[PDB]
Amino acid sequence: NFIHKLKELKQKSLDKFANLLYDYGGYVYDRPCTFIICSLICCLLLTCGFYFKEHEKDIYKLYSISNSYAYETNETINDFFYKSRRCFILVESNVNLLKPKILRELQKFEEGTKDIEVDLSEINECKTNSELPPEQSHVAKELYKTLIQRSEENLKSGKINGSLFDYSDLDENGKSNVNFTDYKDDVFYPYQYIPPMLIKADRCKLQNVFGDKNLNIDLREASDGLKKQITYTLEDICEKKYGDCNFSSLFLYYEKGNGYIDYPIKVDNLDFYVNRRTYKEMMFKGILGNMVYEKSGSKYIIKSANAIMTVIPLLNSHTYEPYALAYEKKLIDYVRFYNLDDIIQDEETNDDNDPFIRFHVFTDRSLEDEVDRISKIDNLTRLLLLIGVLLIFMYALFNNVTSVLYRSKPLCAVMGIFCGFLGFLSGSGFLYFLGVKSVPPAETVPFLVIGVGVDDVFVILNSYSLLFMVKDNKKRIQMCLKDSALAITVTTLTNIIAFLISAISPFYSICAFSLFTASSLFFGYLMVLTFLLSFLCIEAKLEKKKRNIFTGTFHLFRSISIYEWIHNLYLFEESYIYEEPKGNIGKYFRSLVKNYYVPFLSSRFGKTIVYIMFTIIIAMSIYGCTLMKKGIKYDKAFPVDSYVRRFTTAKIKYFPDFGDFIEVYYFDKHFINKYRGLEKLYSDLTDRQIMNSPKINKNVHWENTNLQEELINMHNTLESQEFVTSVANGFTFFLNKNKSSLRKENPQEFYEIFANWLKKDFVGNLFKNDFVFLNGKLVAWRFHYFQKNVDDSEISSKWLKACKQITKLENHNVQMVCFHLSSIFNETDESIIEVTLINLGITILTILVVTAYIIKGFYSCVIIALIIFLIDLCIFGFMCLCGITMNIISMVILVLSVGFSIDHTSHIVQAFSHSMGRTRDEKMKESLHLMIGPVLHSGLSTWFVISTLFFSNKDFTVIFFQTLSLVLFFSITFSSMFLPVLLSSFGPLH
Ligand SMILES: CC(C)CCC[C@@H](C)[C@H]1CC[C@H]2[C@@H]3CC=C4C[C@@H](O)CC[C@]4(C)[C@H]3CC[C@]12C
Ligand SMILES: CCN(CC)S(=O)(=O)c1ccc(-c2csc(Nc3ccc(C)c(C)c3)n2)cc1
Ligand SMILES: *[C@@H]1O[C@H](CO)[C@@H](O)[C@H](O)[C@H]1NC(C)=O
Ligand SMILES: *[C@@H]1O[C@H](CO)[C@@H](O)[C@H](O)[C@H]1NC(C)=O
Repeated sequence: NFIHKLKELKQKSLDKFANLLYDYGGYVYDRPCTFIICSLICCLLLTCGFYFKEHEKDIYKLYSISNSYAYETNETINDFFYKSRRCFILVESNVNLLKPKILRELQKFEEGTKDIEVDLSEINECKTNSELPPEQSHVAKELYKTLIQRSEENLKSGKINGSLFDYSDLDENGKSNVNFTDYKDDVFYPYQYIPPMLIKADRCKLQNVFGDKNLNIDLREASDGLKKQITYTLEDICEKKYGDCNFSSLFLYYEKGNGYIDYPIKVDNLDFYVNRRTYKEMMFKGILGNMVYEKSGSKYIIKSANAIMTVIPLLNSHTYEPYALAYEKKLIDYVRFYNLDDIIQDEETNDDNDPFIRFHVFTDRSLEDEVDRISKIDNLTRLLLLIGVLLIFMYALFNNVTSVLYRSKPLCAVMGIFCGFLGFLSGSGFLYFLGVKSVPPAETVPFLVIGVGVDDVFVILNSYSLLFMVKDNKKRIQMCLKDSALAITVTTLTNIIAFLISAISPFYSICAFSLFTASSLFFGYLMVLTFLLSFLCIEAKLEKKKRNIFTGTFHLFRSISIYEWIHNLYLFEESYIYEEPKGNIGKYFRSLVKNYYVPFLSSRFGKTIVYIMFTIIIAMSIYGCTLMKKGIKYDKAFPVDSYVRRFTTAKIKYFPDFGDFIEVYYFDKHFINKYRGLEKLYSDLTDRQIMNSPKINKNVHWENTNLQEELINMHNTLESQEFVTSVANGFTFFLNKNKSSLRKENPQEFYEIFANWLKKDFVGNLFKNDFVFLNGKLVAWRFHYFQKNVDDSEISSKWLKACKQITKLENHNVQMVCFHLSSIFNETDESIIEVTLINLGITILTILVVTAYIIKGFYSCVIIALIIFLIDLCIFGFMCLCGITMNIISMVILVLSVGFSIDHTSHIVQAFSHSMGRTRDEKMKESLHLMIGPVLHSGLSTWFVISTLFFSNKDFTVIFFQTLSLVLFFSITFSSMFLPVLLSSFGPLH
């Protein structure tokens, strides 16, 4: 019942679709020019949507997951801690930079950095046309006023008395829409600390940012010239150290006459030196690079150093967000354009090359700026696209031009390339009309689309090449379209399905890439059906009139089943319609396949050769699967010549120890929840469930001696790690300095002693900015440590996880969050495996269902599934073997590999099934002779368009090219060599 009825319905539907396409081709043949002009007009109207093109530049949006826990941690850190923007300025040289002349020049360079002036007209965030002051909640404003008043009063008083605070454990709700009464009695230590989330002042008023300048200007209500008159310098937005700017540079040694530039520098400690005159700290390890010293006379005498680093701290608050964002920009223009080669020319080098001195810069603005620059498509990508288009045009012309000119189809190939390009343009325009923003990966959308947009073309030509016997050109075109309609529709539908399923991934970059590719493929399919088919009709009319393109242009200026046919041909071979005419489209290639390749495959020697070769390939794939690596470094997304990558390379070169600045934070859950109230498919929610335990980070007694000893042991363990070079933990210093005083374990005593140590001690004065006390209880704190830089992301993620394990203190319900910039990318690399393993399964199931709906028989579907699984296994094994890691690009291409390879596999299998040969060998011969041309062409075209990406300056594009080339190579080999042999051996017969 079910088997009969479902198969009957399927066959009836397929036959009706074929007849509909037959009649559609018949209708198109009468109106080719009308279809051409209408399709072109529609494509241009859709392309007009490029005027609404937008780029997505947020790194979190592009690369992070939707519910990334790193995003939540960054939000918490910014809401409750005072971070400072850090501008790094590095200077490299094959010449030692410690000579007095170069030192004087670099001092002038630093003074120039200090002397940069920015006018208020450059503050793009105050343009008199924005709603920049959103409404802050009323209770928050009242609390901010009360807290600033209390901070002023406490700072004036300068007394620490924890006798009035309540030290009892908080309730589950935090007790001993939010009411101001609960918040109005909060006392914060240090007294100048107020939660940065509460500092929401009018950013466009100069009084809120520059009190000293005494100007009362509303930038949203000020003219452009009036704002341009007023200027500010570095000193107005720079973090202060004893009043002066808190510069971290070599020239702190010479400050206030402590040392002299001409004389050699002598320092009593190469790790932490305090300038006696200025009382300012300085770490020579972080400043100087390839440092060479003497260590004589109980001190260290530094002779040479081939690198110098300077760190400029800028205030990082809401009100100071734009101004710094302005100054940093100018700072970059001051560094990337600075030249001091004149002095360098004379001095002796290290590498014996021409002497050199290069300045590098890195800011928090730099990554966003580089992403913005990358978002626009560069000239190199356009040149590569042009070269790929030229290659595919040459290949198509070479295949479709033969000895006889009027039987050739060059115009069809050219218009097929044009159909691919127009489909890409129309799809991109439609999605821009829908509002989807263009991610940088979309730069690779054109190539791929063209690489697919030609495939259907070849298939149609194949059918039109096989129907030379039909004298009626209109009926010939109708039958050609009838034969090729199911194949073309299934191919495009499968590609669209694969890309749409890929678009489900949480990362917006992949979602946009897949959406653009799917829309472009759909519109390219429509263009193939109309624009290309009309040109096919025109060239068929010219062929019937026996005039080629040139003669036709001159005159215009003057003015039966194919399987049955191949079976009959092979039966006649056992001894007008059987023999192709001279100069046919695919005569020579089919002759080569039938005369040489088919006898090789049918021979026993060919079969055993193929079996041995593919056994070796599968074994190599398994061994590669054994060598599996995961993760890609983020900077690979940028070109090597970008100043960010150059700065990173240099830093790694001259400063191996100071690789990553990992920051470890502890937040009290009750405090965080109390102060947050003022603001008002994929289950890989990693690093979130652990931190949400009901009994963690709540009312932790820091006065406990056991907990302090555990903290000391944790610090020692963190120092013991090989990948950790230095640790800056103020809590450890406090505990080491004071042990007898803390024996009482009294919470009030602990609070008072910690406050006094922070307020009075020199090291405490340094660490004052890393601790938050509310109502006499330490509610949040932090420390930092440096991690060796490594080129492998997987080992870096392992180090971060080891650090998270070390910071865990389950005995006292304490776990500290470890954070870094690379944490987001590590989270993405950890989630990509699960995301891909889900998407691949969903894609495979859907594609198998779709192909089983169209493939005749059930055993053929099993063969197709086995071939698809083997192709995927080989692709993954060789991508692991070739050093490609399991990253976003490789995983997405692995997902799409099913949709790409199913086309060739289905072509060969359906050609085998529909044939009427008696033995398996005859059916294999017919299947090859019919559909080995299109299968080879549809892969060679895609690879020819893609190959130009091998020279792309962006490593992500290179990985894309490599993985796609592996996919295409394995699909072609398993569809043209392994599949025919497998069908000859065990293929179905009835
Ligand atoms: C002389 C002995 C007894 C004490 C000196 C200890 C040294 C190694 C410690 C104490 C103070 C520490 C600094 C305190 C604060 C900061 C700011 C932070 O953004 C980076 C780390 C940095 C710069 C720390 C580096 C290490 C440091 C300099
Ligand atoms: C550092 C901040 N970034 C995180 C890496 S990012 O802004 O999100 C970012 C991400 C990627 C690129 C990029 C350039 S070329 C490129 N080819 C590419 C081609 C095809 C596919 C499927 C993919 C994924 C990529 N992709 C550029 C920037
Ligand atoms: C703290 O305040 C209480 C309440 O007035 C007072 O009794 C105590 O002496 C104060 N402690 C100090 C050190 O001033
Ligand atoms: C504000 O008032 C009550 C009484 O003090 C307080 O307990 C509660 O937090 C608030 N009431 C609400 C939210 O209904």
